[PDB]
Amino acid sequence: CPSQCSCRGTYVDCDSRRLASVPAGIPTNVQILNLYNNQITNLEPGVFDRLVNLQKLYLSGNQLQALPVGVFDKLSQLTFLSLDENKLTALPNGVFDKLTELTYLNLNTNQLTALPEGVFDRLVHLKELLMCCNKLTELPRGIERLTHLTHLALDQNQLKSIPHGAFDRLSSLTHAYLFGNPWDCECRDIMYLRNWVADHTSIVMRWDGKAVNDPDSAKCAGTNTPVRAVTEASTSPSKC
Ligand SMILES: CC(=O)N[C@@H]1[C@@H](O)[C@H](O[C@@H]2O[C@H](CO)[C@H](O)[C@H](O)[C@H]2O[C@@H]2O[C@@H](C)[C@@H](O)[C@@H](O)[C@@H]2O)[C@@H](CO)O[C@H]1O
Repeated sequence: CPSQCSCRGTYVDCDSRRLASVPAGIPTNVQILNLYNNQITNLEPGVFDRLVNLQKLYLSGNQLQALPVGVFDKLSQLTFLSLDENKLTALPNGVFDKLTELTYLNLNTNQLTALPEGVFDRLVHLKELLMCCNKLTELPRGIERLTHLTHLALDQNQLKSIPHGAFDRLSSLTHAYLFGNPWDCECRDIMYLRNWVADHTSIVMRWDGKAVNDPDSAKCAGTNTPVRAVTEASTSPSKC
């Protein structure tokens, strides 16, 4: 066990300990590594490579701007990965490709403007995908294939519409967060999202410290009228 952390079995608790780097003594038997709420600013190239039994990795609440290429590649058992509340400005190509068992991925509250091509394509088992509070300007391509999703968080980005049909195979969704985006309701491309929200009112959620059902929380930029109240005649294909 690392000097400044506490280990109970295969649980290594390094949370809330003002760590400026990943600590040296992490046991090879670790299954849950909790590094939440520290001041870690980078990961060294092969830091997790020996931690082959990891199931859950909490990197929430740190100061990461980037990740080393291949940093998660040896974590073949990983099911849970949180990277929320860092300041990631990009992800390396293929960063999640080896994480075949992942069911939970949290990228909330970073500085992402775009994701690598096909970044989620290998994550066939994903049930929860959270990427609120970034600077995304379009829906990451490939999300439409993630048919086992129950939770999808896209709130508080810079999204203006959703590509036609993108949510149609996501038939297991129970929680979809869409608020806080500048939806472009003047453009006729908004109509798919309008129709989809209106057809799925019970799963669209806002966040009052917790999930709250509210289909009107997806709102039009400028007017702050509900997206589902948009009429086709109020839109034009020449305003896109
Ligand atoms: C690893 C983990 O559980 N992290 C939690 C975050 O995912 C939570 O963020 C909130 O997540 C929901 C979707 O599940 C939604 O995207 C919320 O908008 C999001 O909250 C945002 O981020 C928070 C830190 C606040 O800034 C909030 O005002 C934002 O709207 C947070 C919720 O506190 O808890 C983490 O533990």
